[PDB]
Amino acid sequence: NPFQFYLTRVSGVKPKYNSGALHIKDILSPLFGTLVSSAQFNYCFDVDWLVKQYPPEFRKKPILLVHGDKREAKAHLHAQAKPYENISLCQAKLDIAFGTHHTKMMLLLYEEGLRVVIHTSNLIHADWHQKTQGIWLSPLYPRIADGTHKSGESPTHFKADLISYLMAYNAPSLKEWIDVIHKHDLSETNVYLIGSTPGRFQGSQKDNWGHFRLKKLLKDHASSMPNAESWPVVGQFSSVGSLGADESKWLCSEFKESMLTLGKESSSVPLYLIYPSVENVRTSLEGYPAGGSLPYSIQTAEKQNWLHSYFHKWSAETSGRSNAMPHIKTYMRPSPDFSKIAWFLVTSANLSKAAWGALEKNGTQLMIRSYELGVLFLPSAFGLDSFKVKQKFFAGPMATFPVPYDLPPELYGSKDRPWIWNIPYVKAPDTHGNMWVP
Ligand SMILES: Nc1ccc(C(=O)O)c(C(=O)O)c1
Repeated sequence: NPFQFYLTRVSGVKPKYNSGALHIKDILSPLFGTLVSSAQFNYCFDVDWLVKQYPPEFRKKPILLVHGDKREAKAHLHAQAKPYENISLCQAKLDIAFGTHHTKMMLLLYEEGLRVVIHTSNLIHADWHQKTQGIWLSPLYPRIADGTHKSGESPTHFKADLISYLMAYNAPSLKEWIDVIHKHDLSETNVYLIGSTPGRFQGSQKDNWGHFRLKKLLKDHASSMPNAESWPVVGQFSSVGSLGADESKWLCSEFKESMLTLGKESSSVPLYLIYPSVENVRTSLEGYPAGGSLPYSIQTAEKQNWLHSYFHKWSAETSGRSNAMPHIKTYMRPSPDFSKIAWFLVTSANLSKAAWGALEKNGTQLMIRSYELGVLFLPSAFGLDSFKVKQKFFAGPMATFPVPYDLPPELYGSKDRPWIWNIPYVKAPDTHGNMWVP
């Protein structure tokens, strides 16, 4: 496979469903490279646990934690890291209210080169235990010889784009990592970076981030096909923001409009949203506690009941993960019979304006509250017109893309409800014998 898209290991499924999966200990193993330094971008950290995931011989190498915590949360994280003299911290500025540092990324500097890992898991035991999470593994990027002048750039512009994402933090510890990236050859990269950073973007900068970044890449690097209006959009996520009083406010007016872009020229496109039902969570490996990582509040949900008619159950027989609740986020463009896809995105971004951006100032400014990061797989970047959908995620041409859940998505039944994490469920017990009482 050329895609280097992986799922995390899930405890309790049969070995055939973990054979091609990766645990964090696999990613950090010496087999992946001889570690010199690393940066861990994330939201939530268990520092004691995190250091134990590095190989013993690498546990004193410098580690930078990139986070968004403030005030007492920030103090708690520093207290976690204080016992480890090799750990430094970078507080990402969040100068727009209600923003989050969501991005999940590892920068791994080795004696042999550099690796970038863009993934969906928090750095805590539970996120790697029994959840469906996604990982993109970069190639081992070699160092450019001292005195040699080459760009090290890929046809997808990944090197400049990753540097641009890091520059937006305006942080000295990340300028060090920018200088590291400058010194390496990233030309083999076949994915496009799609990032979000906090700000208000107008003019040229509008296309740099969020859903306008996606739109720009689809305009420039995908082509429209006949009957494109019949190719659905699929979005799949672990959290939902306030989207407005009806679908015209944001979901179908700018979000869907960006996602249905194909090619340069100028809607009844079906929109499928995949988000665990209450029954999905109850019967999951974790049981109701899985819902602690699906943070859709009743205050948000009761303002947008129109949204739930778009919702489809989580189902992942293809990867043996129907009972491993999703914390991965993915977006893609399948054909009308779901046998091909025009593109696939794995990202930190949930279904929210904070993550993707919302237009302001009479449509001239894109406002983003949060840091997000994902990678886009486009057929053109692999010399293809479309991707065939892989029939079984872990089965055996290699030009078929490993979609990790079942197609077509299945609409909620009349008795199903979206998982809402801060109301009780006491009708039926979960797989551990328990109810849910927030
Ligand atoms: N405050 C958060 C809300 C939602 C999520 C999610 O991704 O589901 C996260 C996260 O895991 O980073 C953090």
